[PDB]
Amino acid sequence: GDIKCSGTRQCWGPCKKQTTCTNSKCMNGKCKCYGCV
Repeated sequence: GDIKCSGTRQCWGPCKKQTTCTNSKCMNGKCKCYGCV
């Protein structure tokens, strides 16, 4: 269920709602949360 986006921040928004760890990379218009490791 990757979140569609363009920039990085755009991903952090929805990425935070799912995982506090906003640290992610928006590639191919897809948001892939890295998660807390």
